[PDB]
Amino acid sequence: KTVTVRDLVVGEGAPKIIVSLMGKTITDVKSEALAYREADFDILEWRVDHFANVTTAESVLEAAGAIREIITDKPLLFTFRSAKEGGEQALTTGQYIDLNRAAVDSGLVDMIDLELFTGDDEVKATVGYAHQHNVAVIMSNHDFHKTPAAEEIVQRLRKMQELGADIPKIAVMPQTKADVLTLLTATVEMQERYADRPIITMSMSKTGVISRLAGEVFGSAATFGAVKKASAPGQISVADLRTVLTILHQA
Amino acid sequence: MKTVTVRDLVVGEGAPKIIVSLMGKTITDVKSEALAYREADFDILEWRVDHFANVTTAESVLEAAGAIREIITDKPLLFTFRSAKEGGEQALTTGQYIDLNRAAVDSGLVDMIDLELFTGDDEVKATVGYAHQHNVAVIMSNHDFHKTPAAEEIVQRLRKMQELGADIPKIAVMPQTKADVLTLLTATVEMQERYADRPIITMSMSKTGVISRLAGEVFGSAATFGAVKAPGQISVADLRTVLTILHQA
Ligand code: NI
Ligand code: NI
Ligand code: NI
Ligand code: NI
Ligand code: NI
Ligand code: NI
Repeated sequence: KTVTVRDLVVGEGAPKIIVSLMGKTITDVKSEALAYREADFDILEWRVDHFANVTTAESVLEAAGAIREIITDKPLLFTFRSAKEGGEQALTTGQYIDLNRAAVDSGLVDMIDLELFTGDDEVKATVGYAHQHNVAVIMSNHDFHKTPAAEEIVQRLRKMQELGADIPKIAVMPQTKADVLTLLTATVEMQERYADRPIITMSMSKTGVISRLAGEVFGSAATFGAVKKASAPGQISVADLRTVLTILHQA
Repeated sequence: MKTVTVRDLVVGEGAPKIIVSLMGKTITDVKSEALAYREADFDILEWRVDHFANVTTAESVLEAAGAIREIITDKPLLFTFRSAKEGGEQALTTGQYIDLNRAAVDSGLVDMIDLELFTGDDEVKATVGYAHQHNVAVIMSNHDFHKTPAAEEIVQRLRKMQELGADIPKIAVMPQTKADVLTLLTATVEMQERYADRPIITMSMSKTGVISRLAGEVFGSAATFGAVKAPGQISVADLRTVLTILHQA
């Protein structure tokens, strides 16, 4: 099974490239979007935790609108990354869900990211609200200190599917080289045992960069590129990423 | 830990090095291929002597070596007779194999010879000694074209290659599952972490195994293989491009 957002088909062919916009102010968001317009990527993620007036609903709504007017032909992924999971700032559970609910309502986003450990009830209800409006859900988990056991990585991805994720997503930190292989093993076992939709997996940092290139073989449907600055350690430039993915796709 | 220098090429340092394989049945074929490989971006030229027609006729093999040398003057040359049992075109007795390799050593035209791990300990060890006496380096190899042994066994083979005096142990295996590719990488990592005191080269074959040709800098493989122009085999140019991207990440 594949996932179609805007006109992009996730789940077939080469891995798709996601890039993240980080803007403090609306002026920053518009300027970064103008700089991104021509870059070669497939999905634009707006990292809303980097945005100053996240707690002000009209500011957020305006920002999304400015992005949508500059980048008109790419699916837009709305993502508030909690400090819990390596983000720039914390919000109460209630604020977090309401922010995502407001993003769904806006009619300006194609996807929203929901963290798996947010809470089962809330996540289930927010998934429901998103689908109610044809908004897809990337469900996510990040472990910035370590790489859990392969089996644990697999059960979290399986749990995302049960919660109704259109695309499960997991990012883990390697402490050793073997940790990178653990992440790839888990991706393969997930694909073999439970996957019925695209999934996205990655090992972070310089040591896991290989994981950001082999998804076509091991099973990850997308990968994060950098336009100038990485949104998580290990991202390489968008141009180099497309070059490598194409080469491997045709290998 | 050691690096291994062949001419001006330092193996075991920085980005993995690129090896290309030249195949020719006659001296005319050899010259044609050498000419075509001349301006391509690779590091070590491996001559698959097993493709050459009458290997028991020493002078012909030697005249072909000379030709490759005259056309490709800067790159290190690796002399490789890949035996029948490991994917090679033709049979030689152990004695013939050893004599061939010593002739290549004696010629002064080659920088390195390939000796198979499974050739026979006594024979291999003396020939390793003979190559070294002549400043010729040794890549000790095992190629399994149909399956991927268990990690413990891949590691055991690599350890033995070191025990036998290889300058550079080399193993190449065929995955039947994606897991097998990860097994080869796991073996590479355990060998680096725990027993390796010299450069090692490892590779999983086919399209599924491609990561293994790209990730040598992170996981521990000192060199990789590409085409001047086969599933999972990429061009020298594309391979240099990706290795550079990974190295500068
Ligand atoms: Ni295609
Ligand atoms: Ni509505
Ligand atoms: Ni360098
Ligand atoms: Ni002598
Ligand atoms: Ni066999
Ligand atoms: Ni080989």
